[PDB]
Amino acid sequence: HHMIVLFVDFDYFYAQVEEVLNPSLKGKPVVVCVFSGRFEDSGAVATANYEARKFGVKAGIPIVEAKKILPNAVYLPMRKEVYQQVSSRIMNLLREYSEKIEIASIDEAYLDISDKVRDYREAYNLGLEIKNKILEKEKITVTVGISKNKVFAKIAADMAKPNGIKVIDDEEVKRLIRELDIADVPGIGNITAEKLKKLGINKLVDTLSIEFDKLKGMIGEAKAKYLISLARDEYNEPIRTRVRKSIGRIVTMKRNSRNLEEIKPYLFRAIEESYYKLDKRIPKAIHVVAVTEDLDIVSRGRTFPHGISKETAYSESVKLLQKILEEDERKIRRIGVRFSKFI
DNA sequence: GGGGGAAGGATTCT
DNA sequence: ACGAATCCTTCCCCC
Ligand SMILES: Nc1nc2c(ncn2[C@H]2C[C@H](O)[C@@H](COP(=O)(O)OP(=O)(O)OP(=O)(O)O)O2)c(=O)[nH]1
Ligand SMILES: [Ca+2]
Ligand SMILES: [Ca+2]
Ligand SMILES: [Ca+2]
Ligand SMILES: [Ca+2]
Repeated sequence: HHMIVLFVDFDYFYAQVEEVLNPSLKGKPVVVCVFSGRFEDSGAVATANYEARKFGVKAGIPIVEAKKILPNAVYLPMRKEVYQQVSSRIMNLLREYSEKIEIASIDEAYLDISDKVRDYREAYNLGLEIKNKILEKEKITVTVGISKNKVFAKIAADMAKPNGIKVIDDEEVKRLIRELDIADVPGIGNITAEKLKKLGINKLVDTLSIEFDKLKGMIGEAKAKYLISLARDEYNEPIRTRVRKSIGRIVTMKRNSRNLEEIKPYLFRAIEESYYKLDKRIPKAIHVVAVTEDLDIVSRGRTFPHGISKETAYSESVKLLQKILEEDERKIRRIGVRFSKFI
């Protein structure tokens, strides 16, 4: 009659993996950190388990502030490659439940189980079978969301987290479209949430009382059509494979700088790691990205009529870096590169 | 008018 | 006080 989407989101992923790899951590507050090297505990928290998030320690806060709060918790350096491989294996399993699987991030995917189930009961049961299987195979708990479309599947999981499973039937979808704060709609951050308030829109439904063109004028057409769809209970994007369209590395310097020679080593380090990661991929475009001292972001790039060799990336990146320092007077704090337009 | 594409910045999100 | 997709606006070349 319509689509049946099942969304899967692993719980406090990075930290749970640290637990799996060292179960003696369970029960204790675990904090996976991103150490910037600027000083002792400079950096931010990538994520934390619930035992630590109930005290305010979470993704985003400085490491120093988290220690102010939980001086005795366990602080571990982020090990991105490890969580990715654990993630891949879990994605492979889900893959065994549908052909139409959309891997949205390192720890979440949507499955189109439209022709694997009939009605939500079976759907609900396919959920447990999945949770139970990932738990057994990898000992990772995950939350499951099930609804008529990706957006509501996602919302379903946010509401059941953690270690939960939830269904939002078409009847209930019609309540959310009236009761759900527009801000909690995926893809609607602070900037959009506030533009929406100023226009009197606090709930999805409200997007129906406003003139379309005004919406578009205030938050863009893409975002306007998006909200109106969900609002008209007509949203139906299909689950679909998504391949990486960009690869890059950005690093924080020990000190902010404008001296080309102090910045080069970091930039070159970024290019190295990036190329290593490109694997058998050849980019036609390169961008140099810089985070200025006032945590602002400037970038300069160029697209070549052919692929980019490492030597070409080294040379071109230095020129783009020079463009930045020239057109922007602020000191540079973070420097990096991003490659795209793969051949 | 429109199409096509490329830069650079804005937003979001995990 | 730390990697990546989508979208918006402007600028440009041109039939
Ligand atoms: N470096 C960095 N990584 C993040 C950040 N937020 C999330 N991540 C990465 C590592 C986290 O383990 C993974 C988390 O995905 P989610 O934020 O959706 O949930 P998490 O797994 O954090 O726990 P949860 O979904 O809230 O139960 O994504 C962030 O702000 N900075
Ligand atoms: Ca998660
Ligand atoms: Ca997630
Ligand atoms: Ca939000
Ligand atoms: Ca998130």
